[PDB]
Amino acid sequence: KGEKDIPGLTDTTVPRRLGPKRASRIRKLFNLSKEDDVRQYVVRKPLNKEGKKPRTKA
RNA sequence: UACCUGGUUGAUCCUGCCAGUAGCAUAUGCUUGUCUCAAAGAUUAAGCCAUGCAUGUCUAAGUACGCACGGCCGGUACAGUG
Repeated sequence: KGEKDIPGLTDTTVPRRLGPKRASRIRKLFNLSKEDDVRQYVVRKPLNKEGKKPRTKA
């Protein structure tokens, strides 16, 4: 990147969906030791659609 | 059912072939009411091919973060069907 902002590209940011799934890749992104529960730090997709209940998928 | 019969001469006896006769298989003609099985683009061109179909596959048990549905309970790693 230079110094300006191109309006079609740079100013937005994407939610990079689908976090890590293998239990070693969780600890590489969150820096857990052995005694930390990996399932404490799992990413949950904030799922939402009209006409339906708010659901959360992991 | 281990079979013969007409044809050479004025007449005869033979050699001998032609012709008939009976199946069986391919075609074909004329005809064809019922009923049971049944072959069927081999022969000529292993010639040429429109179109469509003829090879796919998930259990409890390889991989599910598709809400595509719905379901507890909403900090519940993953309910489930898929």
